[PDB]
Amino acid sequence: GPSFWLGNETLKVPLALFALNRQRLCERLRKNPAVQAGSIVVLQGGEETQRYCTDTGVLFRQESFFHWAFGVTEPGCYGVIDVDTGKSTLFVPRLPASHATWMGKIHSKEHFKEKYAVDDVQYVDEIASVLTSQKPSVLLTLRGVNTDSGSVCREASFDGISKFEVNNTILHPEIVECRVFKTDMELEVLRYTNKISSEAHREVMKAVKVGMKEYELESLFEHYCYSRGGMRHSSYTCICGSGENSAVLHYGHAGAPNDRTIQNGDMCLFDMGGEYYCFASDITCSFPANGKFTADQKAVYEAVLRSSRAVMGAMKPGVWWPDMHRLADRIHLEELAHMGILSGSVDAMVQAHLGAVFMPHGLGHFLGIDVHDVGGYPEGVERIDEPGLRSLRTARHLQPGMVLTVEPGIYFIDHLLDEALADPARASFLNREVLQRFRGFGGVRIEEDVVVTDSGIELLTCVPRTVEEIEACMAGCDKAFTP
Amino acid sequence: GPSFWLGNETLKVPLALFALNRQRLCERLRKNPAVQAGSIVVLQGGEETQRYCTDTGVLFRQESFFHWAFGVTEPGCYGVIDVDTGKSTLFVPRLPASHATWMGKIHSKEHFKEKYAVDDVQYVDEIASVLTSQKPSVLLTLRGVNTDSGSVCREASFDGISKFEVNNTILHPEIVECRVFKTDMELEVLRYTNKISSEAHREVMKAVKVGMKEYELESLFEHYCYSRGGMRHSSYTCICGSGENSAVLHYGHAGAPNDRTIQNGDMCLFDMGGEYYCFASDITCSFPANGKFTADQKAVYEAVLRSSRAVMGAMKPGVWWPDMHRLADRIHLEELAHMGILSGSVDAMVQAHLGAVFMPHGLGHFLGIDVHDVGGYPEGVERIDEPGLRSLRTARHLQPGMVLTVEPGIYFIDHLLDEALADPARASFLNREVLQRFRGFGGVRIEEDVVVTDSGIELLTCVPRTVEEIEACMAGCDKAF
Ligand SMILES: [Mn+2]
Ligand SMILES: [Mn+2]
Ligand SMILES: [Mn+2]
Ligand SMILES: [Mn+2]
Ligand SMILES: [O-]
Ligand SMILES: [O-]
Repeated sequence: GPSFWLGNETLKVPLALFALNRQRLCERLRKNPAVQAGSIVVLQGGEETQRYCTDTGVLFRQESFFHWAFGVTEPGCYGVIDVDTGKSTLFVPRLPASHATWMGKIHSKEHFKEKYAVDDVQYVDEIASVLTSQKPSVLLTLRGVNTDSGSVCREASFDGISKFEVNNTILHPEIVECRVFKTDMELEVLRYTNKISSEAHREVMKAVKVGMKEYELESLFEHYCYSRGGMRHSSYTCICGSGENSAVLHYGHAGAPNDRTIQNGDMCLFDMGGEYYCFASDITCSFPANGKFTADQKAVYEAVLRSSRAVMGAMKPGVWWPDMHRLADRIHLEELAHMGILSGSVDAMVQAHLGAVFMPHGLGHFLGIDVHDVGGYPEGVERIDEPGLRSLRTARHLQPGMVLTVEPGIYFIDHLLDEALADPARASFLNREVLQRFRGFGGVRIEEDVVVTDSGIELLTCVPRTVEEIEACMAGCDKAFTP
Repeated sequence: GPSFWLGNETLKVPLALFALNRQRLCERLRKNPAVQAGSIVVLQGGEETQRYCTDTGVLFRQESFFHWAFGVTEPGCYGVIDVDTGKSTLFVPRLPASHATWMGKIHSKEHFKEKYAVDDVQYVDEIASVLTSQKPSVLLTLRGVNTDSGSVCREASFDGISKFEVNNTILHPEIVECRVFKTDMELEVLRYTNKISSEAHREVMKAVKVGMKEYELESLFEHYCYSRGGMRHSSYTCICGSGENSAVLHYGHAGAPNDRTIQNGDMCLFDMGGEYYCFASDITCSFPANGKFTADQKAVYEAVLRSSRAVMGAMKPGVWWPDMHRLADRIHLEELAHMGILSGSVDAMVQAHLGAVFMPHGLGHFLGIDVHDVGGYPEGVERIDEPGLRSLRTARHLQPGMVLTVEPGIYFIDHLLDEALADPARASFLNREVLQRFRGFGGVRIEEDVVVTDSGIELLTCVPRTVEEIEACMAGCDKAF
């Protein structure tokens, strides 16, 4: 069958991937006792947009549920799936013949049918007539709450939909649950996004020089990903934090736009991940700007390496994700004490939630078509109201097919350190004579993407991770070199 | 005073640029007989957005009118200007101290006052209180129709605005008219965007190899512009059309995403322009993929080079832009006749609008903070309902300080050719046996950015243009042009 492909060394993605997703969704809905015979799933794709009131077009990137089901790259479409038969119909815009003046060949409906390997293609303005003739019982539309943004998913609507019975509650938890569990075909794409983003991270580590602006490395990363990987988009805005900016967790946005000059002795924390055909990657590499870890940098870095590897070694089906977050906290506290930054009982430190001073964010999150992927908090799974844990994007138990980031870090964040020093319950654990040395250190984060297997994990990411590996990479060693 | 800068070799842009724009706006409003004493201009900045229902952030780019007036890069702001005094107040979000963890330093109001060189800074949650204390007659807000998109400008709103008298008709035509005329400080930025984008086009011409994907050159272009120019955004989505795609005017978008392999013998038409601090550039270069023009390619290319230069040379204050569009049409028809694609009287061809078969788009447009900049069709300036001319984005007469693209092209577009061949009034001019050779040729566009001066134009773009320059550039020969 047909494949999406951007040529050269880029990945061929079979359109069968999306057919399988549609099949799996139907299979799930068929098992759902509340789904009526003759129901049809109705999804509305994204539409073209412009900047504010201008005619400056914004590059169109498909809505994630619609992409998951159909893989369609064009704006202005709808898509329906008959639950009982699995039959798929794509609705595409009707462009007047005169648009050929501007657009070139206007593609036929047969073109799209062949391209996307759907059962039928119709024009969008005919959706009411086509659905009327199929005599559906119920239209199942998409409405629900994203638990990371708090936004409500956009439910499909078309002129005449009021003539139909519409249910907008059943679909969302079901299609979310399908997205949580990745197919073999989806895993091939996520291996690829990790391959290209890993290569790009290595190129960035090889190219970094003291004196460069952070954004020069953002640019280089995105150029590698697009020119060598066919990744027109990033999965999220690149975070290129140097020096103290490596302690700024959302760094790189318009208000702090990767515009610092990298200095000798800085740590760099670069969190970047290309997107291929709407599939994410999310990788963070931490390393010394000048290519040589100081003793203090080695100690902080290796503490995060220890927690990274301990969590990866413990992950398997049945593990409760919050227990992994707490494992990373404990290890960080142990290692910060072995460094002289902290003193006292680590058991007592954990009871005081001291780990959250150094890692205020969650250990990791589902990843898929969105970088913060759907389904972390389905009904009945509760957020934990404790420092650090409250920032976790899922409190689920791990199961085969889930894809997660594993991203412990340690940061030296003044207002959190100062709060701790002001708090009699935490202040005694902090040794200021050593801690003072780490004010302005920034932070270290080591972020891997992994798949939960039947018995453990598969690591998707492939970047240098030991101090020796990183120093070798920055010294321009071939990848096929083993410190 | 302070300046915007991304370090290295990037341009320092004085915040005084925006202060001058505010002054100029007030001066126009003060002359407007409908403007009441004690009016306050109220603009609302852009807000942070995410992809659909996700928490995936979209990189924030400021709304163009707000940028023009204030130069502010942060989301969630408002800005007001007292018309009678010119006093400026920026309203910034009040962030809880707890935010220092994620988005970085919680800058004070004083930090922003110094950064933007405004007269006062307040928090957004205080805007109604602050404006109430100023006892305005009326709030002047932004509402109007963009004549390229057809969209209505988003008028400012805030909690409590209903307690004020608001006028949403006066401002838009006045701030649009200010934007049409670029200040010397604005021109320095547009010289820079054209410098960097010109350099990036040159690197692309040096790098193109048969067998590459179109998007490889888009990537290189944007990488040059960001890493060397500090241009995080492009002014519009890059058009990297090769072969028959160079005849596709709307190419490079999501539905046709620069995904063709460049083949030996193809023409390339690359329309790309970096954006710096929300100021545009818009440049198109056309050239053979393999670095050597064939005779047919040379003939089509030099025809557009001739119209490009004829239009630039004729532009001066008082020239009617539609006349420049028809000048290019006439030159194209002359050259296509010399080539043998056409036969007969060029006067009769013009009368039959045959030029629009080969150039269906407008000759060029205003450029500024938006690539298709505002103010092409103010009240009293009408669109001309003829082929080609109806696509013009302005029918104004030129005046010093206007910035325009000059972008004639010749394309071989099957829909338009077939229509012409069915029409006895146009078919007689077309030599089918010669035209057949050019089916699938693609197209050529040469796009320069220029400023109207007191006596002529200033050319901002600096890329290789003659056949000799282009071939030398692509062969990897040393030096400029
Ligand atoms: Mn990340
Ligand atoms: Mn992450
Ligand atoms: Mn252009
Ligand atoms: Mn243009
Ligand atoms: O992350
Ligand atoms: O253009």
